[PDB]
Amino acid sequence: MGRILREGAGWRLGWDETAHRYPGLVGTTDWAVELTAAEMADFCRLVQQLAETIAAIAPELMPEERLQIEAESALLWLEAEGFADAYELRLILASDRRVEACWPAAAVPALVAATHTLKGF
Amino acid sequence: MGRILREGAGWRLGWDETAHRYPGLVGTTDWAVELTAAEMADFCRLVQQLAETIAAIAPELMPEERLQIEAESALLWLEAEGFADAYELRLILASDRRVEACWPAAAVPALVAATHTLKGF
Repeated sequence: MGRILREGAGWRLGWDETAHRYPGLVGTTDWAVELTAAEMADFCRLVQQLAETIAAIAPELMPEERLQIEAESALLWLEAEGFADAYELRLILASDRRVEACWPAAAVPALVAATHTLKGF
Repeated sequence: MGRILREGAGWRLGWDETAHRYPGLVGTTDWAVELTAAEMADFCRLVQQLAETIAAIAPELMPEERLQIEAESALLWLEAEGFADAYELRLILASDRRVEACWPAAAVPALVAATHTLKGF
């Protein structure tokens, strides 16, 4: 898997095999942050894990509580917050230059789908 | 100047003297990125430079062209785009983990004012 930039309404996911240290990229339309291979692997794994936990929640016309689920590794921390049919995703990187990121509910499903298009790792 | 976090509607600016490598912070309400001292010094200087160029433009009820001005150093690149009374600010860091950032026009004046409250450098 060579050099792909994916993008949509409010999100970006990129990968460059040739990059010596920072081959990954995640972002909204307006912000973006570079990631190491280890972090991009973790980003996908944990984003997909959270999405799947949430999708496994039985549906409800109007749930009483907002959901707040988190998954983390040594390299990053992720949090879903909102409702099963509309939740935000927050990211905080642990290493080197730290960055805090956030995707509105509107953008999340396309981003999650985008992470499956990195079929290596 | 010790440990200050400033924040307002759509922006954050922070400084921690005690931090060994990344004492600076700039962000919107939802995204944030850490900066080295050299980069925070550059961020302020260049943001204030752009703001002042723009404020020195004679006013017009409805200008024919959108403005696009940039200032850069070895460490970062900044760009104002829009109109003198309402312009966006974009940032791209050059070193280490690179980050692309952007502040909507609404947030810019308070952020610019915030950079003057780092009266050392």
